[PDB]
Amino acid sequence: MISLIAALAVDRVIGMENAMPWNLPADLAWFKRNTLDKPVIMGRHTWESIGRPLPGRKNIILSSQPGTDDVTWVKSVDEAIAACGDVPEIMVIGGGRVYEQFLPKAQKLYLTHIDAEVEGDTHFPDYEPDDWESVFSEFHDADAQNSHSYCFEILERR
Ligand SMILES: CN(Cc1cnc2[nH+]c(N)nc(N)c2n1)c1ccc(C(=O)N[C@@H](CCC(=O)O)C(=O)O)cc1
Repeated sequence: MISLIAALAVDRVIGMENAMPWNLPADLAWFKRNTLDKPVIMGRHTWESIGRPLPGRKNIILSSQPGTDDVTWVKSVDEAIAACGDVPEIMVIGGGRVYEQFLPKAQKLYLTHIDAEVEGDTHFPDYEPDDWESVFSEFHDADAQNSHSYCFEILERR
C-alpha cells in the first residue's frame, strides 16, 4: 500500500530545499511513529535535509542523478516500489515533485497542519475532500517544544 505523510504549512506550502521555519518535535515524533518499520522514498532535497539516513527504515531516493551513499537508489517511480518490496505500507516522505508522482497511485495521507504563514513556491498536490475520507482529527496548540500550532489528519483515499 502507498500513502503520503507530510508537514504542509498554510496555503498548502511544502519543503523546497531550505529548512522550514519551525521546530515542532511533536510532528517529528509523529513521523517516527508512523514511519518505523516502514519503507520510505524521498526526493534529493529532503535527503540532504535529514542529514542522516532514517534509522530502522528502508532509505530509498528518487532522483535522476547518481547515488551518493551506499540507501537504495532508484531512478523511477517503478524501481522505487519494487525496492520497497512486499510490505503492507509504503511511506512517501516526498518532497514536492516526489509526492505528485505518488498521488495517483496513492491511497492514504498522514499530514499535519501547521498554522504558520510561510512564503514559498511549491505546494502539496491538490485533492478533492470527499474523495479522501476523514478518519483521525487531533489538534494541538503550541506549548514549549513546538513553536507552532499543528494538526493531525489521516486521509484514506475514498
Ligand atoms: C527534513 N525532514 C523531512 C520531513 C520532516 N518532517 C516531516 N513531517 C511530516 N509530518 N511529514 C514528512 N514527510 C516530514 N518530512 C526530516 C528531518 C529530520 C527527521 C528526523 O530527524 N527524524 C527522526 C526523529 C527526530 C530525531 O531528531 O531523532 C526519526 O527517527 O524519524 C525526519 C524528517
